[PDB]
Amino acid sequence: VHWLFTTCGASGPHGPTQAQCNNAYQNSNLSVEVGSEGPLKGIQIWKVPATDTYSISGYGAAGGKGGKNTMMRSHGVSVLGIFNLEKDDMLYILVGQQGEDACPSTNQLIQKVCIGENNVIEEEIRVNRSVHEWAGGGGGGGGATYVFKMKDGVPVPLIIAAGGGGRAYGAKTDTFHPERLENNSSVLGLNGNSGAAGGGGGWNDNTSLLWAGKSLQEGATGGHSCPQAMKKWGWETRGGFGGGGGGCSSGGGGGGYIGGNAASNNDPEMDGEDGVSFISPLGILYTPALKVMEGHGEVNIKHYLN
Repeated sequence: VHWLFTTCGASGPHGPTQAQCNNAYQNSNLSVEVGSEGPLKGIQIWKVPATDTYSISGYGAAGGKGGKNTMMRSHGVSVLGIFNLEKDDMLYILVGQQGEDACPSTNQLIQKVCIGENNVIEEEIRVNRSVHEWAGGGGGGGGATYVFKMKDGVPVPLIIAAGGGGRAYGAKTDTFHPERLENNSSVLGLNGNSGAAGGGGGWNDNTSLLWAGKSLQEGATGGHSCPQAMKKWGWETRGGFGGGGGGCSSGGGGGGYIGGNAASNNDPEMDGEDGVSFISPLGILYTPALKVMEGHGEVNIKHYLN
């Protein structure tokens, strides 16, 4: 007996509708309520059937790829906890969505960049030393996966499994930074830093920049693409639902409890950072967090024996 929560077929910066999850879950014994407006839009609400110890395995989404798809993407993080839950408790489950890949594109000039038939960016890096005009090509951050409850009206996080940062346009490494896992509620769950690309959204912040991933309590919408990339040629690479940041040349930050930082400038080699994961101090971590998801996130819940 288990319950498997998916994106219900949704992708991109916005989460699924009620009808998408109803369709996705028609063959299983899983019923959820999905809000249609406000900060809870796209978050799946599930009723705990019995008082028991449960395992809640959360899996964040991967970040997007950069200016070539011949690079590894930053995989989303797994966080596996056990929790005491009471019958009829309501769990709020946001399944993170993959950060958008920069390529391929519908635009003629951006596709030529994608297959290496347009060297404007390389030329700008050569003649000039930075990318100020031909911005774009970095991937969006992946959304984190959030599992939380309500306590006297205030949201309380249980599991947050971080999203991967987007790859920069010019990324050429297959290595990543270690997983950060927080478990102290006193540590503020803030957005990551935004620069040209968007920082990842955290758990609870105030987001003003269109390209920044929104924090969970703001509704966790993935960030828009960076303004210069839109202004120059419409290169739209967005973050995934769950707080992913938009991509510029640099990659967007992954969502999390604390969002991943994007580079302060538009460095075409600077990946977005992965977000920071979280486990409630009242849960128990079953095994170390690992980066494992190449696409969208997911949540698996079951009765926990032992």
